[PDB]
Amino acid sequence: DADKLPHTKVTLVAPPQVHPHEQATKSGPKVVEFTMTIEEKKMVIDDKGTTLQAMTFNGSMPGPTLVVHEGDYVQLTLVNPATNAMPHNVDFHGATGALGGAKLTNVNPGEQATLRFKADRSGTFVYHCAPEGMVPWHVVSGMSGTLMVLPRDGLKDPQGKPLHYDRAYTIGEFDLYIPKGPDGKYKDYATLAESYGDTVQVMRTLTPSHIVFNGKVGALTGANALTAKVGETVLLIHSQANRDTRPHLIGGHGDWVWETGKFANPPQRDLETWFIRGGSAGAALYTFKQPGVYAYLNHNLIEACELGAAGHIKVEGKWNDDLMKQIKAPAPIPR
Amino acid sequence: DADKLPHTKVTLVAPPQVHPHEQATKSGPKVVEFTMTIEEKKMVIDDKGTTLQAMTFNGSMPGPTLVVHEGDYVQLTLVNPATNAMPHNVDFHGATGALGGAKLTNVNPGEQATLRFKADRSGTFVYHCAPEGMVPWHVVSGMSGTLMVLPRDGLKDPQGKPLHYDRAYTIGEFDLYIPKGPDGKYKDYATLAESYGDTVQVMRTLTPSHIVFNGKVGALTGANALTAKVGETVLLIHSQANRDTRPHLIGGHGDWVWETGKFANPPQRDLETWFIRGGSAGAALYTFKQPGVYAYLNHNLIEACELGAAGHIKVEGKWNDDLMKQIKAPAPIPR
Amino acid sequence: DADKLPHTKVTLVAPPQVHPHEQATKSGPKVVEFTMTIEEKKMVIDDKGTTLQAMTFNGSMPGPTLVVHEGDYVQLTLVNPATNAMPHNVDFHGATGALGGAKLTNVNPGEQATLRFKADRSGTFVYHCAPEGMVPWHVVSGMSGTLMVLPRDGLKDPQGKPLHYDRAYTIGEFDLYIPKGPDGKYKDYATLAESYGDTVQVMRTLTPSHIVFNGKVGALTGANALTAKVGETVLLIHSQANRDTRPHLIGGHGDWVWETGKFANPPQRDLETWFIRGGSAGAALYTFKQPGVYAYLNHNLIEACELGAAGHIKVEGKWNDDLMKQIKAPAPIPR
Ligand SMILES: [Cu+2]
Ligand SMILES: [Cu+2]
Ligand SMILES: [Cu+2]
Ligand SMILES: [Cu+2]
Ligand SMILES: [Cu+2]
Ligand SMILES: [Cu+2]
Ligand SMILES: [Zn+2]
Ligand SMILES: [Zn+2]
Ligand SMILES: [Zn+2]
Ligand SMILES: [Zn+2]
Ligand SMILES: [Zn+2]
Ligand SMILES: [Zn+2]
Ligand SMILES: [Zn+2]
Ligand SMILES: [Zn+2]
Ligand SMILES: [Zn+2]
Ligand SMILES: [Zn+2]
Ligand SMILES: [Zn+2]
Ligand SMILES: [Zn+2]
Repeated sequence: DADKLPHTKVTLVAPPQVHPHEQATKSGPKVVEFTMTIEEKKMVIDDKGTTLQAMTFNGSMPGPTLVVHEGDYVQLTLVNPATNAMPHNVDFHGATGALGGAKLTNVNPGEQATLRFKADRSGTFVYHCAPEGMVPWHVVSGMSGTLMVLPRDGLKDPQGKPLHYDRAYTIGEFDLYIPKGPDGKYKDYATLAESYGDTVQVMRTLTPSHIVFNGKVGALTGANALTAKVGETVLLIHSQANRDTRPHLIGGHGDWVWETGKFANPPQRDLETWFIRGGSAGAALYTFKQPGVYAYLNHNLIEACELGAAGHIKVEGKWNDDLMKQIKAPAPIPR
Repeated sequence: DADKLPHTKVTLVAPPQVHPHEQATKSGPKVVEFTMTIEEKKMVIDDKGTTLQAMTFNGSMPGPTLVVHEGDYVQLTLVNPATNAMPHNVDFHGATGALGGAKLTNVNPGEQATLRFKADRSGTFVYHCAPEGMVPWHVVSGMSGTLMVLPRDGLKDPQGKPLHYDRAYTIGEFDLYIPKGPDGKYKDYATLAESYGDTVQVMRTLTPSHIVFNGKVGALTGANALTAKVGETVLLIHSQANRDTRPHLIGGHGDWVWETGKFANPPQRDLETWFIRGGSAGAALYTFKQPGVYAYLNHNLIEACELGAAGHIKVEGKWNDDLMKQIKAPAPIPR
Repeated sequence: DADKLPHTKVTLVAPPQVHPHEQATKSGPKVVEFTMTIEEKKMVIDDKGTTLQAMTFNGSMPGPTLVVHEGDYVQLTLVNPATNAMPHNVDFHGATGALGGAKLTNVNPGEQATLRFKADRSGTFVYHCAPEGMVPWHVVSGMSGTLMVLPRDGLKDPQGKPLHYDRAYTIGEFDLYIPKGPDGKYKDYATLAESYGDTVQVMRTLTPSHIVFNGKVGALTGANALTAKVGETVLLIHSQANRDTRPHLIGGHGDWVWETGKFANPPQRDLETWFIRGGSAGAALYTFKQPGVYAYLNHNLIEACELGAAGHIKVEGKWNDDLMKQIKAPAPIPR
């Protein structure tokens, strides 16, 4: 009975970071309390000034990652401020019943509600908005994120030996469907409501206009590139609430990967490219062995390089000539 | 030698049901005898009166599920009545040789034939029509179903412990390619033959017009919704003979899933969303813990909600507040 | 330290064959030396005279398969002759650092370079060209192949028992994006450079014009069909550097399959259809039990039968009536 347990309150942080948390823990079950506030807003999604009439949990695409341990209870307060135009809700794939919670969290502008569910299954799980009659529209306009339910004794390899990460990043991949006018330029809308009909027509073609990580082309590059060091193990959580994607780390590997994202299954090792099913989140570990700027991307290279699904990881430390060496630099073909 | 064994005759039932059968069995191998009759017919596939010039095994999309045990022999009589216009055949992925049987079962209108093969591999396997030169056309017009070959001692979990289901349902997902005229409305054809050329042109775009479960938008909803009870374990067999799909149960999980559909491999647990490769059938178990109406759908939500790939499961029993509770119903944001 | 070890030199062969090599080996680590030469050339890709302005390693699509053992070092000399127009490089997914080697192998026409890396992970891995700013273009015009890193003691099943193949074939699948003119016919270009802009526009639609095995429609059919005998085990290596595919052997199975292509993971058994993620190579074993001509194909049957992704395997030996028998040949439905 959950009414007996202690409560904790967690303060969420914005992607790509994930809020501090323990992996293996001595602590017993708790009710973990979270709050998120919906923000509808217009966002610029590319380097030519294209806009999206977006919908977000807590102002970001994706929404923040919530982290609990298996056996915990998640207690979410969801707030839809009066500054918004649309009703919203939440479906947690990690939850059991009532369409993931959607049936109990229908909130019109100016309202709020509070849901509890048992996080009884370990893994990374998508959450998303699911208003009746307009589910795909809210999802593809940005209303999704990840719940990570860690096993109480931390992650394990196929032989039951312990695994860990020194640092975690969360990547949400968003297939966008931005309409164009008769002139061939993307339309800019005044309100969310006025984008709907043209957007549905684009959706039905199944061809995204843009595919972005974390809300925009180049979100995870330059000053916003991800960071690590030789010797550090990173966990890359990758969510795609609507469409398949195939994550790859260029110059690296997936050392241990749960592509279906469920920690009670053995992970696979040495992956070049893994597969996130639309409607799921997965997770990969990698320990950096070389310094440099890596790219992390969807390995449909058109989706990555033309449509936007790629970021950078900047890695510090010493080059290792045993792993890789330039034996002869580019030079003329001998006469 | 198969000529020594006893024979049985099975009476098929229409999807979503599956014919009665045992899981683990004391009985030894048999020759299991089936018969199916091809019906070409025009079908209405959506709520605005769109028609498909369809082709079916036994009058349904999908065709009926055939269930045997590993080591059995499947003996199929395939009948193509003179009321049909086209030649047809059958390729069983569960079989070995002669292109799955297609080379031995070429039947013109007014003909019939009988094939035997050993069901020597456990799993769910697609069967489909495969006439030389027009294979994709017969498949996407509806000529596919599932053979389920159960291990002789029933299903097992990764540690070799027994698994079972209390009730089985079969779902065939069909990507349809219905042409449109110059006015933008879908074409209605007088005969099967006259649909061919326009349909090929749509196929080559790789963009379905509709994606449906069991032959039509909403086939598995309302009076035709699937049913279960809290405490009951259901097996969901999902076939897709031509295109990938990503099954999800909203408010539930895949407790044990063979996404590649082959029972001698360990299943994965706790899945939110699984993946059926085009050209395969997979199978998932789930034990219901909450009552309510669930949706089972392809989690490309555009394919589900716009194009038709979704059904309902109505579940009876008692709500469980430990799994999920509404702590505060939707109410105004406190002043 | 790699500078201590003996060197070997391997002579590559053209696909679908793979250069002679041992599976399990008594021999210790070596530096294995390879060389490949880039050839840009116009190729005819279908039976109506459509051309592609192609780019290749060693004149073939795919490039040749390189085979080493885990612990070896791969030493590649990459040559870009002055007869070519574009700069090129190589990214080995099997390697660690410097974007797979791409940063160290930038070679303009008339230049060459030599790279070394440790093949420290077992599996089949894609390699491809990756020039900065035009990565998808070089890949989809044909610049990819497979590195196979065999475990030092050969392949193993899930229980650690030995597996082997008697013969290996390499299949590269290429999604092509050939532009059309206002008349609806495919464009024929005079140079590689002049194809670029129109090709990018087609790429962005995500809809290939053709999908071919080994550079053309029907490459692996007729005189070029693959061959085997009843009793022989074949390994089918399948690479797709940009787009997903779903290999199937019609009339056969995947007996043992590493669909993610990494040999330190247990393989799955009895597959009808497996899944190669874009950006990866996978590998399947099958032991032939029936003679005949088999088709090996991408089981999106539109992609196979309309767009070109299918080949043939011609198999010699004796029919087995226990596996499959025609009980009654096609005959009139009894009066
Ligand atoms: Cu919403
Ligand atoms: Cu969902
Ligand atoms: Cu047919
Ligand atoms: Cu098939
Ligand atoms: Cu190149
Ligand atoms: Cu790559
Ligand atoms: Zn309490
Ligand atoms: Zn560490
Ligand atoms: Zn890129
Ligand atoms: Zn970049
Ligand atoms: Zn008999
Ligand atoms: Zn039961
Ligand atoms: Zn829906
Ligand atoms: Zn519904
Ligand atoms: Zn040396
Ligand atoms: Zn052998
Ligand atoms: Zn074909
Ligand atoms: Zn053929």
